[PDB]
Amino acid sequence: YTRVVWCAVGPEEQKKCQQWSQQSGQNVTCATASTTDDCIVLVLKGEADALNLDGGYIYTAGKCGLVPVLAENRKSSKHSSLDCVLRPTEGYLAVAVVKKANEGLTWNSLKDKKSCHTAVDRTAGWNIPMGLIVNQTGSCAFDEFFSQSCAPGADPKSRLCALCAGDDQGLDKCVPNSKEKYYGYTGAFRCLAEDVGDVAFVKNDTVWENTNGESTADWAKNLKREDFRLLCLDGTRKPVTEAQSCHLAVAPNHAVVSRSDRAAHVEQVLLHQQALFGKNGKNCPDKFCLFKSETKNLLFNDNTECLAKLGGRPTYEEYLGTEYVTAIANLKKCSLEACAF
Ligand SMILES: *[C@@H]1O[C@H](CO)[C@@H](O[C@@H]2O[C@H](CO)[C@@H](O)[C@H](O)[C@H]2NC(C)=O)[C@H](O)[C@H]1NC(C)=O
Ligand SMILES: *[C@@H]1O[C@H](CO)[C@@H](O[C@@H]2O[C@H](CO)[C@@H](O)[C@H](O)[C@H]2NC(C)=O)[C@H](O)[C@H]1NC(C)=O
Ligand SMILES: *[C@@H]1O[C@H](CO)[C@@H](O)[C@H](O)[C@H]1NC(C)=O
Ligand SMILES: O=C(O)c1cccnc1
Ligand SMILES: [Fe+3]
Ligand SMILES: [Zn+2]
Ligand SMILES: [Zn+2]
Repeated sequence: YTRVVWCAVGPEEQKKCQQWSQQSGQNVTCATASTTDDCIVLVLKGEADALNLDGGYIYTAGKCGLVPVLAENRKSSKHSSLDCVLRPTEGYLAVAVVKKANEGLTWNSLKDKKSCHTAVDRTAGWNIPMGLIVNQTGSCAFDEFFSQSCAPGADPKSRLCALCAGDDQGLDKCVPNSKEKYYGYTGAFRCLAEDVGDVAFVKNDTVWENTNGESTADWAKNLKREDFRLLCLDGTRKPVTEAQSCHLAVAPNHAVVSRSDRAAHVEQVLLHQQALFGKNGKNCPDKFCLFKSETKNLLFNDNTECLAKLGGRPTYEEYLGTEYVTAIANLKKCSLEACAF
């Protein structure tokens, strides 16, 4: 009733969800699925209520009638006066990252190189870079641009999955969930940090969070920021300190979605859950922290300060913006208005 069913994607989000379920005294329970698309289907069936999504899936969900409820809000130096829950969202920077030692690699010489993407259909990892590449080449053959890639969610037998590693045992190669070693923001950056790929399409925050001792994870321990470079659209290469002038786009924040008819209820519960397990929540450091999972971004990104109210009660189109929606529509015509399920 005043109980919310959260949809976890894959085994590790299920485990985190179970812990949250427990700490909340079953005010939140869990449903699990193998992909984000399957979780979207559970919400449409009404077998789950909500999940936090990247812009690209918000577009998929919105076509099926799901609505944005609350958005991830990370720290800012502006609007700082305002409380986090009421502060507008800023969006994140979609960037292309390479190793400095890979000299002479620029945006213009990416053809036939190796790439690392968060997952097919995601904003920074797929939609922005591939929409840009389709536009620039006048061709929908994006499956042929890079020699090899790790792009979770593509055909395991295709070259877009050739660089993906699967789990500890080699199983689940290219699945779009955290079982795949190179999945998500962190996995895609690891793919580049390990020299599996020549380039990684992540967001600006990911580089900072997994370099200069910020991570402590074995593959990221010795990663230094000066050993990386951002690729700008003008054919240039800049330090990772210069993302405000060298990004592929600014992305709408990840946001919680639910069926429109369940939105008010999901919103109410979430604001209380975060009062309890949020950044300075009553129980977070001590019993459980919703926005922590050791650099793994499970359920929510680890850099989330809070989930923010939206204001202007936006539809999913208003939320994503006409810029981003037209870019997705244009790219999606390579792979006609309806819910994809
Ligand atoms: C790819 O090219 C298309 C087509 O020019 C670009 O998309 C359009 O986007 C602008 C800005 O939103 C709109 O004014 C046009 O209406 C859109 N054109 C079409 C065909 O819909 C698209 O933005 C470019 N993609 C990228 C990543 O820059
Ligand atoms: C890109 O990401 C990094 C990490 O989120 C941002 O760097 C932080 O900048 C904020 C100020 O906006 C500081 O409070 C943090 O201490 C910085 N993080 C670290 C670990 O150094 C950076 O601002 C972002 N760059 C751009 C252009 O948005
Ligand atoms: C569960 O929900 C009820 C009603 O809002 C509230 O009184 C209680 O504090 C919540 N318990 C937890 C642990 O979230
Ligand atoms: O359509 C919108 O709401 C929009 C478009 C571009 C930038 N910001 C918002
Ligand atoms: Fe994202
Ligand atoms: Zn810009
Ligand atoms: Zn509106």
